[PDB]
Amino acid sequence: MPNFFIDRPIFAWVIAIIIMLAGGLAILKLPVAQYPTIAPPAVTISASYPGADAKTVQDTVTQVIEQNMNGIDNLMYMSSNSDSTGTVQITLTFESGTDADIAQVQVQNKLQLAMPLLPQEVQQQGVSVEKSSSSFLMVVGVINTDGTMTQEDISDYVAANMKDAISRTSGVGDVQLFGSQYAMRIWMNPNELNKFQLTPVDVITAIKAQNAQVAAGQLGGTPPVKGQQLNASIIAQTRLTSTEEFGKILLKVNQDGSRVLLRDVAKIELGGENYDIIAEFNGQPASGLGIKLATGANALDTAAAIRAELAKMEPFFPSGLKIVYPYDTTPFVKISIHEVVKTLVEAIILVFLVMYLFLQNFRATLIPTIAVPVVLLGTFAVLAAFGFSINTLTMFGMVLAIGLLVDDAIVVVENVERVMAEEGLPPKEATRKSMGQIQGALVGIAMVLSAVFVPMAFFGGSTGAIYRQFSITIVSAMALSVLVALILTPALCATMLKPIAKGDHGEGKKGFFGWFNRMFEKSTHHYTDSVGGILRSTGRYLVLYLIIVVGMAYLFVRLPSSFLPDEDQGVFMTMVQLPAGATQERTQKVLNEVTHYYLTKEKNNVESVFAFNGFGFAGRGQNTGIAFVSLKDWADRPGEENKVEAITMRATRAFSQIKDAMVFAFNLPAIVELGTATGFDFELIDQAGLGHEKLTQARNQLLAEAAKHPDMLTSVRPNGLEDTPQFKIDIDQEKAQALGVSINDINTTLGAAWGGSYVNDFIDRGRVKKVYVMSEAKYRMLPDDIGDWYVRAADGQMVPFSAFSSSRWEYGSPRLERYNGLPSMEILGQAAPGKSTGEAMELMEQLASKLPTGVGYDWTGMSYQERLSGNQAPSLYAISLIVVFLCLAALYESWSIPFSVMLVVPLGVIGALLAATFRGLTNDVYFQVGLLTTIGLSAKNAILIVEFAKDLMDKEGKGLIEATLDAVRMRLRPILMTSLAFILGVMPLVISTGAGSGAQNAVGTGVMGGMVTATVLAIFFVPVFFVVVRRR
Amino acid sequence: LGTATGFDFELIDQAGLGHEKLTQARNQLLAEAAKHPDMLTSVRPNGLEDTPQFKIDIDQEKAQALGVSINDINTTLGAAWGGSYVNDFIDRGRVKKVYVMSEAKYRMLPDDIGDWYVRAADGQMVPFSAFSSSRWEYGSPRLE
Amino acid sequence: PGADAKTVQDTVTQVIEQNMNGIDNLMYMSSNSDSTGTVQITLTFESGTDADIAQVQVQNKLQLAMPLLPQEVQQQGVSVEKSSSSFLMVVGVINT
Amino acid sequence: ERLSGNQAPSLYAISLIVVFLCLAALYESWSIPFSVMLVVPLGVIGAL
Repeated sequence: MPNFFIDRPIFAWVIAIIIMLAGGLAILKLPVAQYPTIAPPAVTISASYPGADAKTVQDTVTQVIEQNMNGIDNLMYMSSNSDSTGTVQITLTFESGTDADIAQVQVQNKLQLAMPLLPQEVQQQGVSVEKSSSSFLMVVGVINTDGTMTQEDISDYVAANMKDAISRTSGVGDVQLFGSQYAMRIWMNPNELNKFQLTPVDVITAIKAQNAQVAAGQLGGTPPVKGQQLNASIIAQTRLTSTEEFGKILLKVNQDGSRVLLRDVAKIELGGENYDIIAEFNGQPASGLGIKLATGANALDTAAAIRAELAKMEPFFPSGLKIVYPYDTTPFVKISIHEVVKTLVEAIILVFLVMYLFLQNFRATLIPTIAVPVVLLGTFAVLAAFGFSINTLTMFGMVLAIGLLVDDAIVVVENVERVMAEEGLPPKEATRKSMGQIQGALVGIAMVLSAVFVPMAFFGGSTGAIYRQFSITIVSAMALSVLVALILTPALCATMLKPIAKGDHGEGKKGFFGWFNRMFEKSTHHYTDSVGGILRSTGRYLVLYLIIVVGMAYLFVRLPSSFLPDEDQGVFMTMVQLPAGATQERTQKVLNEVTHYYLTKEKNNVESVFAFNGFGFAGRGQNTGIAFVSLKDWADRPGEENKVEAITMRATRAFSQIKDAMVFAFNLPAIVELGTATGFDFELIDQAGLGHEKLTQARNQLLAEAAKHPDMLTSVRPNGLEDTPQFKIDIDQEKAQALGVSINDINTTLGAAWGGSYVNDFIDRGRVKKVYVMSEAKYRMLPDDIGDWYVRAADGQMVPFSAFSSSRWEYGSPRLERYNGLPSMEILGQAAPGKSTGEAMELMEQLASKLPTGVGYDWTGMSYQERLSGNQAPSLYAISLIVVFLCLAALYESWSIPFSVMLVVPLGVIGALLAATFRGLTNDVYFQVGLLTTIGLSAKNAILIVEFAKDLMDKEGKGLIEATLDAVRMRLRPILMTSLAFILGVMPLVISTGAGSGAQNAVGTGVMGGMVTATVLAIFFVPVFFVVVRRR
Repeated sequence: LGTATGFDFELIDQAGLGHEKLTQARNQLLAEAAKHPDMLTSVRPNGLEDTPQFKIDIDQEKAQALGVSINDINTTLGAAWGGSYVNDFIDRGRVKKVYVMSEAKYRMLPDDIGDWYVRAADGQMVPFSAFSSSRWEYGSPRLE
Repeated sequence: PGADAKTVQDTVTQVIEQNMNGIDNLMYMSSNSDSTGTVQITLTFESGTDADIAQVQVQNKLQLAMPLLPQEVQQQGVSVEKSSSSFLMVVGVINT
Repeated sequence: ERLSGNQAPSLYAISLIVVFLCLAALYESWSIPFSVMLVVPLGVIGAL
């Protein structure tokens, strides 16, 4: 093939232009995103029961739904929680690669077999079923700068004049609002209600009667009498539309003839669906949205498009309204885009300076300046053909292939330039001999480099998806690289290079260009003499190779293995956890303090604080909170003390003075949609009918026995909440019957007043919203306000709860959890420093086996991936060893000559571990994938050294040490040009600081140090291996 | 696809403006478009125009005073003049619906409302005139 | 049965519409509420969208409102068909 | 149409460029293609 295109230089230019057309076409239209879909796909059912205790939500919604979640494909596990805000969240998680669409449908179908069995109050609130494994594209906030709009008002406006437009933008798939649209709110007053002998039942009945949309038919409708001229609709009651209309609802006519109006017993006012979340932005009332990225959509397109949408609307907002953007991925996506290209461009210049230093002409330097572009651009068309996206993982999978894409251009031009200066052939025929010496080896270089990266695309779980991103990007660029080294680069070597005379080693040049050729010719002389002097006692230099193998193995087992490094993303979280019982008002104080501190002590780094008094991550509740700190650009936050980690430490430390509470800051894990990070994830399970209490006691035993082994387990803790005092009102059924009081009237008097009640709908500026009845806070705050409420008996008398009820305080759960349909408590922790997570697990399991009879366990989340993915690495890379072995035996037609190539692996890796352990890095995914590219070039250099030394024996009749010392001479200059352009091209990634430094340093330090050793040592060890093997 | 040629415009109430106002605003555009016949021909709406409607308003205070249920009133009216599906029956061994409606004779003119009575709690028959009142108004036969 | 255009919109259409979000490849949604008591809501999608997957997602979101629709409407059947096809033939039936 | 008006000048532009590269591929020349590429109007004019 190379010869076909040497003589057709335009046909090969046509093909390389089309690879660039198909690959440039592939960049414009392909989805950009920070990552792809790594998390196993989950479906969440969510349901609300206004006014319900955690037990009620579980015993009338959760369990019902759960008991119907079977007969579903690829279901890994199901966890659910039932809190005391009346909310139920059931997450069903599935096998990796399950169809997110098919899973949602099957769930929905089984859910809907229980909908008829759910309470009506729950049905009316909406039992939603979304796809939960995605994560936030951006976050809009909305403030009013005149300060004339409750969060209620702003939320309504956002609900009525923003939310849909954004959710109809091209590429959006989910939008969540930080509030509700307005709700007509009747705030009952019990003093009045008793005055006129009325309960909240009368109110609710009036509202449903006087706020109604009645269908009344038509005058002159089908079927018609003959001779009819009029056809008109009959119109009757229409839903009320104003607080004024609502207040004018007639509840009762007095005996004298006076009217009892709704406004006579309650306070009508537009308000919210619920008041559980106060969301302040820099301590101002706010609303906003939590947008999400659609499956396979261009983050850049969508994100920009919204910003232009909001922009389109800003003229028309009410006075004061201001849109804010306290989070966006778009900057960090443009950053990573900018960072990878500004590393591939400096790699074309660093190969320009490297090529020009040895080959000393600009004609040769234009072939790798042209060759890498093609393989880069055209890998995108091969990734598009396989449905991959432009993501940090695929983008850094292309800077990690530089060593292999650049060697594929150096080995073609250097061998052409070498055959011309040693034999004296013209450019057109020296390329034919140069490319005959590396035709079958390059096809063998690719079949081997397949069997190295491809077994990693078969890894399982979330990890196996991360690996499937590099594995296909690299293999794609490399299969396109080896094809570019057989179509375009020999056509280029044959028409752009000028002749060199036989023997001219540039030793007759003056200036700086004379000195280097005379110092390198002797440097070639001194090296080939070393290899000789090394050959003398190869039995000595095989004993030193075993020190590299125990030094690596010793280094492999002491280097800690992480997942993916934490970046500074301009944003981070602080959690506020007041204790059990703490009113919203208290939690606000602490929250206002968190915002204050961030707006003074860190004014230079802090851009904004989005304070959410209502929900944390332990749960929702009046005692929890989350503050969202958005930092200024990384440009205005220079240094270490002005980057997230530093700021969080300062924070955690500064807040420890807070006495009546728990305030912690921390940083967002890299993959937000997985959290993971490290540690383990334990579930304690009531596998008999034991009970909440007993499961708690049993959870206690484990928590105490775990705190007595701090050597292995640190931070062993629960994730759920602790029992809280509750007020129980017990109805004496016999006393109620005796007085003529309905249990249903009693029950709704109580829950309507203290819990709230959705009654029906109304029209508010021509949109349908809900109407709710609740007591005005005055009479629903203390256990003694129950004496203010009365319930009307059949004889028509008003009766106080004290006449049929009694009360007492008790304890109960504010958050009942269930794991795979059984009661559970989820325990979180981490391995004490030094030990591995896996052995920490075995301790937990041992500890748990001791816990009382009935109490099972299991592992979820992370701990379920690893327990399902630990045996993969030794058996998949075993297959890798075997297939590359069969690829090398295929290239050298020998079951033994492969081994000489197969013995180069440690030489790079040892240096990679070294460079890693020195700097303070970890065995993370960027390390392991950088190892497979470091091994890929150190063995491709061994393939061309063993091919050049076995070709000298096979078709020229040279001896053993002759062919070895002759081949290592030919293959010296290319190994040096490659590894110099690759250590210097990777250098700015090793000294990389600021935005994106986790991913740059994790590839940089592992590739720079593993390339120092895969070139300095290999050159001395790959001739030894070829001799010890060829002689054995 | 229909398509053929021309254009397809949607005028949208992007505040809580109202049916009427959106209509007026639609009118302005339709008139200003008929003053440029050089560019735009046949500029027109696709929906329908407001039609007179008969509104029966129930005096809740008068109904309560007489002991007449709003639900009884409401279904007396809609069952009679609108129709009502009640339940199913078997017709030659297949299940079909059962509907109740007034015979056209008494559901054709606004004056046939005086023929309909609603029974109060005391057990008396009460005409709509004793708790209702009516008037003609305009409304949309097709809200888009 | 028996409803004025306003009633059909304020008790059926808007309810259903307010639940038609979180759906893939949705181009636009138009709907009409007439005085025959009928409601038609057309959701149109990107070209090449899966006619099966689109129907399912709609149905799923529709059904989160079914509990909030009037009983008179539920009993009549809230159907969800694929509307972009066209007539193969038309049979008529007379008695001579 | 508001979502499909820019397509024709840029898609047939790609068409010009790829056939140009196909003709340069057949005659091994970056200039001999143009002699083939200049026949388009001769038919089209008659079609109009």
